[PDB]
Amino acid sequence: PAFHPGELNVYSAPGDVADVSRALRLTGRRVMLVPTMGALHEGHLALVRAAKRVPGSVVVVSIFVNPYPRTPDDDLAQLRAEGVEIAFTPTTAAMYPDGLRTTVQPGPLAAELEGGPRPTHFAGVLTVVLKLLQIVRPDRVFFGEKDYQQLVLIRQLVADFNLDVAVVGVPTVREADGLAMSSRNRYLDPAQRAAAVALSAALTAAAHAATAGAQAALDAARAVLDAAPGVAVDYLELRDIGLGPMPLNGSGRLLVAARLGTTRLLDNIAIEIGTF
Amino acid sequence: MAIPAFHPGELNVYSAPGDVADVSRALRLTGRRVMLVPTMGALHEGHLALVRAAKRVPGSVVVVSIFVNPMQTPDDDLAQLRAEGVEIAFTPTTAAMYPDGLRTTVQPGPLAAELEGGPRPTHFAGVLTVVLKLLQIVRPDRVFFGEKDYQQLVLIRQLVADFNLDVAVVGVPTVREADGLAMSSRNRYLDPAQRAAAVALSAALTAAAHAATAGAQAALDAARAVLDAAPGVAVDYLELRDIGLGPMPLNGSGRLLVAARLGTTRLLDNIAIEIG
Ligand SMILES: COc1ccc2c(c1)cc(C(=O)NS(=O)(=O)c1ccc(C(F)(F)F)cc1)n2CC(=O)O
Ligand SMILES: COc1ccc2c(c1)cc(C(=O)NS(=O)(=O)c1ccc(C(F)(F)F)cc1)n2CC(=O)O
Ligand SMILES: COc1ccc2c(c1)cc(C(=O)NS(=O)(=O)c1ccc(C(F)(F)F)cc1)n2CC(=O)O
Repeated sequence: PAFHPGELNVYSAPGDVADVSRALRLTGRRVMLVPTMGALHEGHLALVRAAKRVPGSVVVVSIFVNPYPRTPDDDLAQLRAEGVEIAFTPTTAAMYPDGLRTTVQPGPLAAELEGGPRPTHFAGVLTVVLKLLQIVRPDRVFFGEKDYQQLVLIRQLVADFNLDVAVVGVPTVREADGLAMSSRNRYLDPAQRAAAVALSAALTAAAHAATAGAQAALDAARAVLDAAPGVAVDYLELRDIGLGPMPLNGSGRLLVAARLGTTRLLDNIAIEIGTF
Repeated sequence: MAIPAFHPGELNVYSAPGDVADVSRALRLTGRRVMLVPTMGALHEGHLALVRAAKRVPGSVVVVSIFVNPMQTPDDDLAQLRAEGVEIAFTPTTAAMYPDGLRTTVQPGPLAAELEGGPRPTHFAGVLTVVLKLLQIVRPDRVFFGEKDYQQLVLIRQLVADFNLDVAVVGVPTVREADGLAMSSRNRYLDPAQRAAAVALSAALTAAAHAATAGAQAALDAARAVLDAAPGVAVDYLELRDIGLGPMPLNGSGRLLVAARLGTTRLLDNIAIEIG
């Protein structure tokens, strides 16, 4: 396959990107992977920028939706402007020629929180991520921290399968009021958008409240969520940073998921208890 | 950062996954092609054939792993490897392989529920997980298995296809005793009557293969007849399938697989079949 350095090369076939990726690595370049479902926003640009600041790196951004917002004219233009040299955009047929066959079965974390009502959801995420990792074989792969449980499951996948890639979590880029960036924010009417600030407001309230201990942190977050119109909370949980089965100590992660109309929003934050 | 000690032309034993990973990387960067022979130790002639097939690749360095998977002849095994010119034995502990215990695993496609998956329903999940791990630690160019456990071999090829692994899977024809009995650690348990009756499995299969000019029913009936002539041979299945273990086509290449119990020992064998 042709590679044009300092231009955006778009590859469809896993074979093409795999050969280009390996050739590059051989000539000393480090391969950075940013896996996406497209519909790119500023948080993705932050993943790319962090990937680009890795010296001698070549950046690969993949755009692929398993089997939703699909806007690839926008997606590609942004990459060219950030100076990304590789977009990997495979077909479903190329990723899944045999359909669903060999799969990743996540540990029990995958049955908690987001996984509780969606029992195969993380199996599907870990299977596609493993496949992207094997196609591309990057040195480092980048994720936003907003989908924190998913990021922890990925660290599990990488440890548990001895995968030779460094996983980089990048702090969640926010709108000016604190709203975690998300593709799905577009689905909020003006009143829902106004109210949605409560998730991030609740979590920062909790993070400062936590000097007074874990119950006070939780109750602060809960009062903010309850003060907000049309916000229905699925969960609000405080956990170890690995998300269990450890009891929380002095440091943890506070996670929330809520529905505004039909739109589910997630957010999370670091929390120190007895602030520390 | 510093590569662990490796001495070309002799036997280098590592028990730490990170060490073998580092040696193997260092080796392929200097030209060598890395060949992986996974074993559970207690080496026999079947393993020495996997080994000889590996050594014959120009520029090969040979990694034999020795690992008994609880989820699935010592200084002696190592002596055998030395006498074969094997340069790397990988001998990890259970703790090294599973430092976080059992967590993320491989879930096999539906083939794992058939045939051997009938008696042992999660056996292949355990095999595919350890094989994925060994492949990721060693990162070989080629990996060598006997054709004796044929279903296991097909499932591994599904693993490799499905997860986009960049390794070649090499199946090496089954090594057999003088009378045709497929080498197996279990053979030494058979008393003389069982041992004499056991020849029926390979006898049935070769008869079928030669009968196949007369078609599929003729092949199967010949095999059955031969099995029916043996006392104490309790056949769990005798099945003709295509080379991928889906259903046998009209006419073309196939595989005939058999499994049976003699006293307390379970024996398997299989053979290439050509219809017509
Ligand atoms: C650095 O700041 C941010 C903030 C939010 C982010 C991101 C970065 C990245 C995402 C995100 O979800 N991207 S995405 O859905 O295309 C995505 C989804 C799933 C996976 C995974 F793990 F399966 F490969 C990767 C990217 N998201 C959240 C989102 O768009 O909902
Ligand atoms: C906890 O309650 C449930 C309900 C349904 C479940 C399960 C659990 C588990 C499965 C399941 O494992 N399905 S299956 O084909 O293994 C599977 C595995 C992986 C994927 C994925 F997401 F990778 F694509 C889909 C289905 N399934 C789907 C099934 O058994 O067909
Ligand atoms: C070239 O011909 C042969 C003939 C028989 C063989 C072999 C090769 C290899 C074996 C064998 O099982 N080796 S082993 O159990 O130590 C083994 C077990 C499991 C795996 C796997 F796939 F999990 F990686 C590999 C080797 N066996 C059968 C046995 O020893 O029971």
